[PDB]
Amino acid sequence: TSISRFGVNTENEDHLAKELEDLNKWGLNIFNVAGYSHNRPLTCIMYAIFQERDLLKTFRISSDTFITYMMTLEDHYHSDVAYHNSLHAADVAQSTHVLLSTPALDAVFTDLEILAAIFAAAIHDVDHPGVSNQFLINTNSELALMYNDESVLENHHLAVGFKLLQEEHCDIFMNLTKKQRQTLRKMVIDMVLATDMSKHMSLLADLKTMVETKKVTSSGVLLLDNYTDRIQVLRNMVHCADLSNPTKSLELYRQWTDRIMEEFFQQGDKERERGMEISPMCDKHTASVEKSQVGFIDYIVHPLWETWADLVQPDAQDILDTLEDNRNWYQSMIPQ
Ligand SMILES: CN(C)C(=O)c1cccc(S(=O)(=O)N2CCC[C@H]2C(=O)O[C@@H](Cc2c(Cl)c[n+](O)cc2Cl)c2ccc(OC(F)F)c(OCC3CC3)c2)c1
Ligand SMILES: [Mg+2]
Ligand SMILES: [Zn+2]
Repeated sequence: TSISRFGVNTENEDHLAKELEDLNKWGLNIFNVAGYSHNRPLTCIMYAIFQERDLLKTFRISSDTFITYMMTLEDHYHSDVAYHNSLHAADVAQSTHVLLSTPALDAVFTDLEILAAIFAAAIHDVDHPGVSNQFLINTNSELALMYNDESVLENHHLAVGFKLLQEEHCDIFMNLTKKQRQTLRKMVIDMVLATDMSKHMSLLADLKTMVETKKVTSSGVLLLDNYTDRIQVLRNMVHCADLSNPTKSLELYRQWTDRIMEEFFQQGDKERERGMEISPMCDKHTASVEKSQVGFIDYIVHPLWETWADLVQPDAQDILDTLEDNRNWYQSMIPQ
């Protein structure tokens, strides 16, 4: 009955259960969850999140339909891609789960909005080929042609996550009302489209203008009046979870950095063999891993998370302290 307890099959139930004590914490170790779940971290963590939040009961999803859909989704993440594989998706889903329960956001979101955000996080990189939108554009990929060069992969992650609902015994949304399905689909599209880094500067600028005029209860909880403000917060939340690696404990962050660099270098080798110019950050002969992380934190991660932390103050205090310390550590590790 480990299938009834967990998403999944494992003989080391005690160890998996110990890791999952941290389900609601930023300090969860998703590498260990993967080790104790026969490398099904996405199925295992999603089943745990849905049990924890009572989402199967709320939306009348049988455990069989949910497990079937998650196993199929996880199968459609490529295990030969070094970073954008189901461990990443599992991490983003679990990080989203933690951020939804930030105290400044208590009682703000409906159950449909919670369901939408965790599902968007789970599907947001499905069927990633391990090369960038600009690679696909530069090689005249059918995917780039079909979406007119715009949010190429992100459009494709949506198309695959939604198509898999149509597989036998996979429709996790079968018992939502018609209107609830229409609203969830729109929300999920908005959140997955907001993971395209080409949109980051405009997302952040909007988020800042939102912090400027936020309303807060005594208790310090945010009042988010309308739909438009709620989906703005949710698009940024999923984006923050996608950009969360450098805010994790250093031992986790180092493992994420090893993986994104291996995936970049494998792209650069494909470029080189094709007689193409090698994309920035993808030439293993010239990369400076530690310099590059400091830049990434200074120009992208830290401005995003300081703004997020302003919105949910003081909830993200420890996240910012960890981020700053990891920045200093990587800078200190620049060779010479
Ligand atoms: C193959 N190429 C090189 C590309 O695709 C690429 C080329 C030009 C621009 C961009 S970019 O997306 O505008 N952009 C700018 C900064 C780095 C990167 C970024 O945010 O990347 C995320 C992952 C990511 C990607 Cl790839 C694509 N989208 O859409 C969204 C995301 Cl969320 C990430 C995560 C973790 C990282 O490290 C650690 F924390 F593990 C990490 O470190 C990167 C190394 C260089 C320091 C990077 C990507
Ligand atoms: Mg992506
Ligand atoms: Zn991602």
